[PDB]
Amino acid sequence: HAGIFTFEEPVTHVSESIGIMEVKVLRTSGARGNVIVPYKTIEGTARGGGEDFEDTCGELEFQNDEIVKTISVKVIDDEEYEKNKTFFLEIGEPRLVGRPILGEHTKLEVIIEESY
Ligand SMILES: [Ca+2]
Ligand SMILES: [Ca+2]
Repeated sequence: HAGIFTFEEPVTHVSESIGIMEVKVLRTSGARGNVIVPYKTIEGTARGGGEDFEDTCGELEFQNDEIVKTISVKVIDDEEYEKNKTFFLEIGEPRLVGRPILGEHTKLEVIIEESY
C-alpha cells in the first residue's frame, strides 16, 4: 500500500516571467510508509545551469500518509524576444525507506512561453 507516484499531467505551459514554477508529485492508491522519489530537470531548447532555468534535481521524501509534494524550479526571465523554449522534469524509481511504483505521468515537458 506504498503508493503509485505521478506528475499531474505530461505537458505544462508557463510564462517566461513565472519566476518560480511549482510542479506537483502525487501519491495515489496508498500512502503507507516513507518513500523516496528521485527527480531531475533535463534541458530541451531551454538551457539549464541558470540560463533559462535553474537545474533542479534530488529526491522527494513522502512521509507516511503524505500524498502530495512540490518541486520548485526557478525560471529565468530575460530581455530578448525568442521562440518558446522547452525543458523536462522526470521522476525516478520510488523506494521505501508492496513496493511503491511509478504511475501514469513520469515525464513532464515544460513549455516556457516568451514574455516579451
Ligand atoms: Ca533566456
Ligand atoms: Ca524572452
